[PDB]
Amino acid sequence: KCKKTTTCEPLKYNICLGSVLPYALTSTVLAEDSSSQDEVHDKLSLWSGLRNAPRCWDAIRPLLCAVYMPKCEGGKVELPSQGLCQTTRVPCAIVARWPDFLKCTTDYFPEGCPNE
Ligand SMILES: [Zn+2]
Ligand SMILES: [Zn+2]
Ligand SMILES: [Zn+2]
Ligand SMILES: [Zn+2]
Ligand SMILES: [Zn+2]
Repeated sequence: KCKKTTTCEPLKYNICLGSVLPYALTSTVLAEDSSSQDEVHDKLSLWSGLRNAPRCWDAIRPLLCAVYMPKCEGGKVELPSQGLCQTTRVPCAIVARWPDFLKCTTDYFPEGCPNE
């Protein structure tokens, strides 16, 4: 439930929203609005407008990176965790009120995952 089968490809960039990613491979399969790593990069640029809400921005960065530039290894991608979603909901409550995020749905944000 914590991983999804997919084809891994090398990361286009080793930076996500100002963080250095320690892993080398990714997939776009979790980013339902994106059909390539090129599109992912453009969507993340749009998300960066949220930098003007600094408390929400700090919380949401690892969630956006876990969705848009997730770690892929062995033909599997890791999903963003329920715990990460629930924490992000509070500082980003006012902002955006992505219904899956607001509800922290358990198919998209599974419980009991190693990277929580
Ligand atoms: Zn490219
Ligand atoms: Zn921080
Ligand atoms: Zn949990
Ligand atoms: Zn859903
Ligand atoms: Zn729990």
